[PDB]
Amino acid sequence: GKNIQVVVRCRPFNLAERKASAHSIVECDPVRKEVSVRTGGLADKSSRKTYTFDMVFGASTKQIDVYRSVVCPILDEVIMGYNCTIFAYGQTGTGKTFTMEGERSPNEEYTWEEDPLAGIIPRTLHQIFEKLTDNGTEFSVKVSLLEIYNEELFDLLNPSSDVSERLQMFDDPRNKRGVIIKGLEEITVHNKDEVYQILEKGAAKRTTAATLMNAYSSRSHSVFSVTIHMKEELVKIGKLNLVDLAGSENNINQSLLTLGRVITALVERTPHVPYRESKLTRILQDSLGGRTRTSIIATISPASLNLEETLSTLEYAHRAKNILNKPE
Ligand SMILES: CON(C)C(=O)N1N=C(c2cc(F)ccc2F)S[C@@]1(CCCN)c1ccccc1
Ligand SMILES: Nc1ncnc2c1ncn2[C@@H]1O[C@H](COP(=O)(O)OP(=O)(O)O)[C@@H](O)[C@H]1O
Ligand SMILES: [Mg+2]
Repeated sequence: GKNIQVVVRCRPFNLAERKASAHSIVECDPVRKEVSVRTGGLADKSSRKTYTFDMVFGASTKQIDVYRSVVCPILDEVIMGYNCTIFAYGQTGTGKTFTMEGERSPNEEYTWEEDPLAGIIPRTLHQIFEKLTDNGTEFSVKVSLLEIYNEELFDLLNPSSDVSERLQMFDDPRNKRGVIIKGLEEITVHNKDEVYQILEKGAAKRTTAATLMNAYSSRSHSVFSVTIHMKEELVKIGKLNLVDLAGSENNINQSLLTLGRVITALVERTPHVPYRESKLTRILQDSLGGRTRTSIIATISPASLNLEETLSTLEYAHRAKNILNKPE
């Protein structure tokens, strides 16, 4: 009996916004875990909409704070042999990818292990090896990376040199809420020093996919899966899904569209839940009311221009707090 945990992260003003003299309409209070939105513009200076969350990160939050506070507890439950999912949800430009992946600091000032701008994926891989090596247990780590665009499936770590070769998806007859990704390459990570070269190749395939399909970065969903096998004889198996969704400001929007419908259906206790109607909600079905521990990172902008999309994100995120999973 475990509810889905949801956090909110507000980014600082960007440069376009500073030049346009944007006003803030967001107040993020981490102590009381509240986000408050100024909704009345020039007409009603006093009206607000306020939501309470499991945690709230204001503009000044460092990447390392997201990792320590959110990723470590989940990583520990993966090392204990459970299934866990984290996805970033919010409008384009609000920090979904900065949170899940991060950036490299310019001028080559840092190693990739120490860069303060790295996000969840690079820290998770480095720290899995740190925790288990010189910890006394036998383990193998494998990772995969598929992407969803226009309800087609692409393998961004595949040995094939053409990124456009499509994957295919079938119900898993071994697990009642799972899928099989026919064709998906799973690459073994032998140690921490292999982590960066694997990311490099996936980044290169992503760049080429951008030249082939319209608005690729913002209309595709990203699913980075790491699986851990541990032998202590007692052998546990953990799996962690790290998902970066497409922009929530929306043929093409089918997974995003269904995802809301699926959420509304679970929290309204409707009988039939339309998991089957999109590729995304099929992959994530054990993560939306199944037996997987799930956490949502909802990203938003402080600027007045984005009032409607900020409200839309908060309401979707707040409503998903009412969904229960039953992990292992
Ligand atoms: C240019 O060199 N490369 C390959 C990188 O810088 N990275 N590769 C990443 C990555 C790639 C994927 F295909 C899938 C998932 C991922 F997380 S993470 C990232 C940043 C990527 C841009 N957001 C990074 C690592 C370490 C410190 C700071 C940033
Ligand atoms: N939390 C943050 N702190 C500082 N800068 C951020 C933050 N989140 C996003 N940004 C900046 O905003 C830009 C867009 O963020 P990104 O993650 O690419 O958006 P999306 O939500 O579309 O993936 C990036 O260039 C990044 O530098
Ligand atoms: Mg993006």
